Amino acid sequence: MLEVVTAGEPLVALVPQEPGHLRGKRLLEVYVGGAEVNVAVALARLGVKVGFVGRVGEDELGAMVEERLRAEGVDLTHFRRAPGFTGLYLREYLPLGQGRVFYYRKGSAGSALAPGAFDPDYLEGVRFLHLSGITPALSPEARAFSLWAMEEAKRRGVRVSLDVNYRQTLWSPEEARGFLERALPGVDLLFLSEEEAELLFGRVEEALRALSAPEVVLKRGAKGAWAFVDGRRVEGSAFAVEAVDPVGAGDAFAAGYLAGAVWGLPVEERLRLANLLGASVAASRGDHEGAPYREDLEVL
Amino acid sequence: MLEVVTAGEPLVALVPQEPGHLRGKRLLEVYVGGAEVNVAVALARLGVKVGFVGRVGEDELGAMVEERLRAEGVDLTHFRRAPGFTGLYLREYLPLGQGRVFYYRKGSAGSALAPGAFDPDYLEGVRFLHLSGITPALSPEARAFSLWAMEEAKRRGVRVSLDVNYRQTLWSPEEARGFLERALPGVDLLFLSEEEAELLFGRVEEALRALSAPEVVLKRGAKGAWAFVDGRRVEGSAFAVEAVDPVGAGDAFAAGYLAGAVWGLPVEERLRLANLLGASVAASRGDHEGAPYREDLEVL
Amino acid sequence: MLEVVTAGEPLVALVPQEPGHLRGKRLLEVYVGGAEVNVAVALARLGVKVGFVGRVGEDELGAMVEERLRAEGVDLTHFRRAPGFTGLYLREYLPLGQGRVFYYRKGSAGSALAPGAFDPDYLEGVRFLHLSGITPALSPEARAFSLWAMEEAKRRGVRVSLDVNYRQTLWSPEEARGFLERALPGVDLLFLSEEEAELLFGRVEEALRALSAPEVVLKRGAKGAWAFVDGRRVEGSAFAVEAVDPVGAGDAFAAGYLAGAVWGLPVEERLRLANLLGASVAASRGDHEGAPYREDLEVL
Amino acid sequence: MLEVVTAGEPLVALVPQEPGHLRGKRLLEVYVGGAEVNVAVALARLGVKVGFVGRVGEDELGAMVEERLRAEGVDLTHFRRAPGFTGLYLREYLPLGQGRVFYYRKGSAGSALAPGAFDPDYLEGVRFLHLSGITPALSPEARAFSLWAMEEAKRRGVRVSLDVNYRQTLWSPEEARGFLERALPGVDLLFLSEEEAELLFGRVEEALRALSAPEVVLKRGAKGAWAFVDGRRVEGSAFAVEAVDPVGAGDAFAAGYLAGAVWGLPVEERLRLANLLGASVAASRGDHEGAPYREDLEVL
Amino acid sequence: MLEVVTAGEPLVALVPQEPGHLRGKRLLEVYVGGAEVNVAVALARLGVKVGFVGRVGEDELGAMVEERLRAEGVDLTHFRRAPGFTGLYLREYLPLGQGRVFYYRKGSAGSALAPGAFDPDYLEGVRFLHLSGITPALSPEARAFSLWAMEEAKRRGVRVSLDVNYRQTLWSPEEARGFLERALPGVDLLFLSEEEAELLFGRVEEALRALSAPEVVLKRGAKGAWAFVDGRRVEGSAFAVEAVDPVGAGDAFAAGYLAGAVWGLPVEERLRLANLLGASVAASRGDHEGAPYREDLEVL
Amino acid sequence: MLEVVTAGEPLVALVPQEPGHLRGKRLLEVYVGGAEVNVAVALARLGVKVGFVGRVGEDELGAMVEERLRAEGVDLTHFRRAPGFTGLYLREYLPLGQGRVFYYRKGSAGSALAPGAFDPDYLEGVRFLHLSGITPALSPEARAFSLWAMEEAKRRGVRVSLDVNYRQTLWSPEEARGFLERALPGVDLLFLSEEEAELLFGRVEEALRALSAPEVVLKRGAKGAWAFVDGRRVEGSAFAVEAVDPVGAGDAFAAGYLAGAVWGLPVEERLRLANLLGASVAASRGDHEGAPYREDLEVL
Ligand SMILES: Nc1ncnc2c1ncn2[C@@H]1O[C@H](COP(=O)(O)OP(=O)(O)OP(=O)(O)O)[C@@H](O)[C@H]1O
Ligand SMILES: Nc1ncnc2c1ncn2[C@@H]1O[C@H](COP(=O)(O)OP(=O)(O)OP(=O)(O)O)[C@@H](O)[C@H]1O
Ligand SMILES: Nc1ncnc2c1ncn2[C@@H]1O[C@H](COP(=O)(O)OP(=O)(O)OP(=O)(O)O)[C@@H](O)[C@H]1O
Ligand SMILES: Nc1ncnc2c1ncn2[C@@H]1O[C@H](COP(=O)(O)OP(=O)(O)OP(=O)(O)O)[C@@H](O)[C@H]1O
Ligand SMILES: Nc1ncnc2c1ncn2[C@@H]1O[C@H](COP(=O)(O)OP(=O)(O)OP(=O)(O)O)[C@@H](O)[C@H]1O
Ligand SMILES: Nc1ncnc2c1ncn2[C@@H]1O[C@H](COP(=O)(O)OP(=O)(O)OP(=O)(O)O)[C@@H](O)[C@H]1O
Repeated sequence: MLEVVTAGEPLVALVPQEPGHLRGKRLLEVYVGGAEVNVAVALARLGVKVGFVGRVGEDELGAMVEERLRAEGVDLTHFRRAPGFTGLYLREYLPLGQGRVFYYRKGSAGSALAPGAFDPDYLEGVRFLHLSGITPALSPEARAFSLWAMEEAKRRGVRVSLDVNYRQTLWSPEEARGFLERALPGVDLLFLSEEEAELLFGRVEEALRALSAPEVVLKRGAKGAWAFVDGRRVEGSAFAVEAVDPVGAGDAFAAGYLAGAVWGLPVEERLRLANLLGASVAASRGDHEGAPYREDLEVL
Repeated sequence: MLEVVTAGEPLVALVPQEPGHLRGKRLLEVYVGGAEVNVAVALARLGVKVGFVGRVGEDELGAMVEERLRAEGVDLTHFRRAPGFTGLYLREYLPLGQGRVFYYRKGSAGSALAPGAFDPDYLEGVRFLHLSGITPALSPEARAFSLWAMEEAKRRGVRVSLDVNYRQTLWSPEEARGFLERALPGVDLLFLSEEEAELLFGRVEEALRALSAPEVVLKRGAKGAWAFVDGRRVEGSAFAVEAVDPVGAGDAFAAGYLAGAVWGLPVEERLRLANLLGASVAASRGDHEGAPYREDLEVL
Repeated sequence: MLEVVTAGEPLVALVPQEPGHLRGKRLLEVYVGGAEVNVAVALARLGVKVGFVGRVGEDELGAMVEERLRAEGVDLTHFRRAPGFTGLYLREYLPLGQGRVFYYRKGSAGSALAPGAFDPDYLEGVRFLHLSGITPALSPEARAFSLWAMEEAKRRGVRVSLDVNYRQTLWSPEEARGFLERALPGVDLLFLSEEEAELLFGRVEEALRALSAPEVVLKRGAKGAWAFVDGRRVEGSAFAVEAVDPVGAGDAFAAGYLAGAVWGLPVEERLRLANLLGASVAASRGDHEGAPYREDLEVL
Repeated sequence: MLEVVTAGEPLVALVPQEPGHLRGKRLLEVYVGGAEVNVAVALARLGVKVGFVGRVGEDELGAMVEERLRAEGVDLTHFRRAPGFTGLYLREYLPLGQGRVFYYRKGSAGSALAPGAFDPDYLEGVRFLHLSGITPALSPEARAFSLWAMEEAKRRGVRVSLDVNYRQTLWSPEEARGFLERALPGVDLLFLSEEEAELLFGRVEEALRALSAPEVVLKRGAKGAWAFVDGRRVEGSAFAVEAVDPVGAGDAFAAGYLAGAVWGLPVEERLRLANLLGASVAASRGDHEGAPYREDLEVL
Repeated sequence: MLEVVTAGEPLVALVPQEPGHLRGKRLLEVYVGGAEVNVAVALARLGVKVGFVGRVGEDELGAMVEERLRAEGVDLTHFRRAPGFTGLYLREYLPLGQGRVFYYRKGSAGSALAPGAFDPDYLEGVRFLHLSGITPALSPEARAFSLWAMEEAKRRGVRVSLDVNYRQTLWSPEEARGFLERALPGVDLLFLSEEEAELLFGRVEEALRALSAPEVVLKRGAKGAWAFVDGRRVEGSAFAVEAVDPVGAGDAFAAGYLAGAVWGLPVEERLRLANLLGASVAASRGDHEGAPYREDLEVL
Repeated sequence: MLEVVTAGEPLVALVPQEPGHLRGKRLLEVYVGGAEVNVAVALARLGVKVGFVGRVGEDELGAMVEERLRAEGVDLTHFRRAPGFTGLYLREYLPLGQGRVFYYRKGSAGSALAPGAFDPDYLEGVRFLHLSGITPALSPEARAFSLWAMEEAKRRGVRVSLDVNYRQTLWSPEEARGFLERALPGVDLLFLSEEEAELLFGRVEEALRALSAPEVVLKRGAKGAWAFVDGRRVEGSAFAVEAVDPVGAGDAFAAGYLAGAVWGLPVEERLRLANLLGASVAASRGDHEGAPYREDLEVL
């Protein structure tokens, strides 16, 4: 019996070995990415029973994705390689921090996801259902799917977890607010970053009042992150580390909190766990390569 | 005063360090490809005054392409980085030789090429105009452009050189025949491989009769290649070498022939030069990394 | 419902990037090996329902093995990480071909295998049971297990497949003959190489007469391999390829044969399939990295 | 005439290129390790005349060890490749610091060392004899050897230097105390870490009183280290550096102090030198790759 | 119309992948260096129209240099591969910071530069002419050239920019002062480091009074750098970064200031820009690999 | 008691990882070369007591050379690091086989060698003295030294072994003939390749008549090599292998012959041994990395 179920579009990340403009690189590292994918693996590595819903192309990259998910022990009952191609993107980290990403995923097999992409009875007995704001922003079908998904979850007593994850590349602030404004009602746990709230509601303050969900978690980068549960405002501090490749850390952060929730842990321990995973991934290259295993926590 | 002018869509090649299925690779080599791009560089390296017409995206890969073309001394008077993205592809070489290519170029800035993409007075005094069958196969605009291009060349007394380079991925044998049957009249030099003729005209025989251009060159892989000039059938033998990454060899072959023609060399020396370039690139990784320089010929 | 079930000791292979004495290497490639492990994966890749029986240590290498087997879709119902360590070895390929292997497996968790290591009802409805002569050579428990295993298979109507795979390191020619002379009766399909037969029965002739099993397959290296079925002697030719890392090729060969048998294919096609897998793995580094997938055969 | 003589079991270290669980690595760095080996080379690099006593297997790894020791200018008068194998181990550094090591050395040629392993007249005129608590913990023979070694040294007026180096993997705290309690009398210089004293005598305090040797040096990690000589308690501060691969730093620390002693340097300069070497090795990968040369000190 | 013109000897830098004595490295990174070369590329990357005057050998390294300069968009109107060889050097970074460089450039094609090495009309309309104290120190011809160069610049209303860049390897402090004492009159902008002034004029104070040029810039390492313009003493602070490979940072620093000057920017913004480029190159390996592009500033 | 003594200039070889023009490489492999250095190591590896006479610079590369020679067990009684620099060179292997070497050795510490560079009583009881035609070609001092060296050997009853090893880069065919015509009298064993004899005496025939030494060995590349001893003409065949990096093979060949001679082996076995070493080094990268050890012969 699964505890958590996530869904979205898997992606392959192409990253240079060191900082510097892409144009000057001659070799690239291949990684398996995708917001929800990162969360899926992070959870699995911690022993949480998780399944991943999505599609990939019938190509080598799609296969690559499938192996990783399978190798990591993720439930792929409703995951499969379908006609089409698997999306990819190229990251670029500059000497002084400023990065830039180039996508090649439009019209991918994974961006198809529409209402009914999987059997609802899958969400039976499931603790949480996790989705990212990236999914609905991909297409009209994806947006519909997302809404549909969290509706069948609520109907089955499945808490809905959402990570805003606003992408300026996918949709405009209004389109994003338009969605949130519509989806918010079915959300139980909301993950939001400072910049996002700022970029969508002017200031972190308003955002919190507008997006008032049962449990909101405001990621403050290294400044830790706040947990707004029962009117209470718990604070959590990030782990002092040297940010290597900050990509995928927010997803890892989410996974740490969910695991904590799944295990019915105090808000203090849920935040602690979340910041731990976010730091590990942040201090490692790849999309989710730094994600720790249960055995690591046990030892720490 | 340019001698040769080529045009088409530039591409970035992602190739693994060694043979094996893509899905198992963790690092990939970045190369600048594109049929006519390979030809452009190969000719420049030999000291031939050549210009390249085309567009790339306003991204890092498009920039990368720009530098290589500029570094190699290709005239980019009508080349530029325009809005959009630069197409790329992923090659895969299997243990026993069978390869497989994955494209990510649909809707790229380079696939735009339409009639008038450049100033015709550019072709003034130019010896040859080189185009590949890949260009017209990309889009209705590109096909129109190609036709337009060789029309403005002919009217400027510029010989038209064409390398069939049939791609099953771009169009069907009939669509290809349909094009050739239409373009053939304006072609002065035609490059064709044995498989292509067989895949489009049943047998190498018919193809040669149907596609009877002033000068046809049939590439026979390692079996050399035949030159059909003045009813005469000159034969040329390939250089004994160990095929490393056969990609881009045909383009390199064409470039060697053209240089020979540009230099008014006998058919014997044109074929010799062509097979030399084809062998060099074949015996090296990347799309055109093996192309030799003038100084190499001088010494050899 | 499984079709094939194999068992033995999994191993991790440490191989240098290129030829040369080990003592001069500064970096080594990590691979998951083990005769029956190679066979298991090769079959899974071809779509054959296969399960793997064995143990590994509760360490990181044992975990690594577990993921690969799981990622590849092998049934690990009776496979698990138990106390102890996972065995490993170091290969060394010299400039002129002569290699040398260094083991670090004595007393490993995988060398434990004894009678009853798994539930016999696992072999219910299974087509074949595959074992290598390496297993019984490890310890008195392993030898007993092997005998026990093929006994429970025969009583379940499960054909027994064996690959002599004689290791001078594990036991003497007499000890090996002693085993075969004892096990032979329960064997249905026997895999044997020319050197082995010669090293154990003087000449390939005698060996074939002494080891007369229902179906014997004599691997002749590149000289193909002969299939002795119904008194008939079918011949098969190997695929012309450049041997990169010949390790694991024999295991891959067996897997190709079994798949052919499982699919009820003519001896012609069984040998064809077997030589195909052997060539692929031979032409690639690692213990079973070159094994092809079903989709590759379909296309070829 | 040698100044310092050390002895023990040499080891080969297999380390990943970056942090992360071993199970996910595909390439490993090969290094020559072994506590006493690290000290031997560190000393040699500083111009100190040092000899190394020990055995390795008659394999490629044993050979590798021999080259390094020879290349580094260590006296191998009583070092040799003997029948058997050379031990090795695999390190693993996790994203957030927690590491884990896996050994493959039980029954190695190096763990044989017993009383009389070398000619005592070797220690004639020698300044110090260095041994680690790892040696005696290997086997009953090794423990006997160790005791025997420091006895023949004392008899020849050779100061005995000992680095507790307690390994929970080799023996229990009591077995360790049992040894120390017996060996202590012949020790002249004792190296001990905070954790060790804590793990063996409850608190750093007791340990110091129980293990009261002429000169004790308490390594405090980055907190420097204290030198307890003539009732005096000199303090030394560590060099601000980014710990890369902390392995082998304690050995390097010891070597720096010994060199200082060998050169009859003030306790302030002995500590300074020791912390210097510990920092260098700490800030570099491998077991002793960071060890500085005399020319480096000269310049600093 | 060019804005800035620099000249000197190009060099190829051979650097190890990590810290440690050269003697122990088995692989080296190849980079294109040369003070003035670093400045040339840095400027070009920022969109400044710059030309480079110099020679390289008719070898592969000389060719390598030419490609980079061309690829980077530097004007090579008076740059060319001439008979002779291209100089190179080998860097070595030690664990605790202390480095050491080994040169192989004496008698190189680039060290030839003498009066009239290029057409003076080249400096027509040019904003600045940049030279390093390395050039004149190479040979009597180079020293003469340098003096000659800044004379034809002044005559054409071209401001002279000079980076002391004192090399103890090339000439003695007196020879250096002898030059400065003679060249100073024609200098408009002077770049000087703290150590240099100290090593040549006793204390930073004297140096500033002796070398009183219209605009002097004192590089203080990480302590930023001071700008002495109109009697005014503007201060600038360096960007907090982890010095990777500090080589080429001073050149990058100069380039940032020049660009700022070329763009007629306030002294505050000229210093800001300079410290920015110095930090980027400092935080990256190679001679000028970290140099940012205009697009980076635009974004920051 | 040494058996063989060789002398010359040591060199460091910089080689790319794969074929291709140098200008396109970003990483290079570092190797220790030098004709007589290759011979010295090859012999030491075979257990032959050999000493090496020469000098290197007081730099890191000179140190590197020193370690290898010491690590390999070569007697360096008359070898040392002296003021100056250690020479190096850059190799380049093209796709189709044609290579090209770039030197950086002129005026090196090793090119100093003059008469009396070492104590003649060193050659006491020594079997052979080996020198290459590269040594005398370096400078007038080196040529004098070489003559001097073989003179002191002859007077000590030490057979003189010489490998023409003609370098077009060092001196002209006449200068080489001039030397040989002068040195020949003191030569006992002469190593010569087909191209060399042809390039110096028109045809292999004349050369053999003119250079008639007690024992001449003509290397025929892969066509084996002929041994002209007692008027007898023994023939030897090369080992079928895939030439990787043919550099240093001739030196390795000489070493195999010498060892055979030193061991008083028949001409049949001397040639067999020689071709074996030549093949091994040919089939491996570096200057002498492929040289086998005694233990390899024993086993083979
Ligand atoms: N250096 C760091 N040290 C500790 N935790 C960090 C660090 N960097 C990021 N994190 C963790 O990651 C979470 C922040 O992630 P962030 O706000 O950057 O979203 P994101 O990572 O950019 O989203 P994505 O992963 O999709 O790119 C924080 O709340 C924090 O717990
Ligand atoms: N091993 C080889 N030795 C010598 N020449 C070769 C070799 N392989 C290819 N060539 C040269 O390349 C030309 C053949 O190229 P080919 O027929 O394979 O088209 P292609 O290379 O596949 O087209 P593309 O370069 O776009 O992939 C031949 O006519 C020949 O001159
Ligand atoms: N170069 C090759 N080309 C084609 N097939 C090959 C090649 N090398 C090996 N094989 C295949 O592998 C089988 C031979 O394997 P082999 O006799 O060498 O046992 P093995 O591979 O050494 O056993 P193991 O895999 O455990 O090391 C052959 O029968 C053949 O089909
Ligand atoms: N970051 C650091 N900076 C400076 N010195 C350090 C650093 N890390 C370790 N050291 C030096 O190493 C010595 C500490 O070593 P430590 O206590 O960690 O034993 P150890 O290194 O773990 O033993 P081993 O080398 O066998 O693993 C200290 O006393 C200190 O001088
Ligand atoms: N860690 C750093 N952070 C920020 N800026 C730095 C850093 N290191 C160097 N710089 C910049 O580089 C300039 C200093 O360079 P520096 O004084 O070291 O000359 P240099 O770099 O050694 O000369 P060269 O580049 O030829 O080796 C400073 O003024 C500063 O702006
Ligand atoms: N492929 C090969 N197979 C077997 N032996 C070879 C091979 N290549 C070279 N050799 C051996 O090397 C000797 C030939 O060396 P060669 O004539 O090429 O001089 P060289 O190697 O070029 O000199 P140097 O080593 O200084 O470059 C031959 O006589 C032969 O024994």
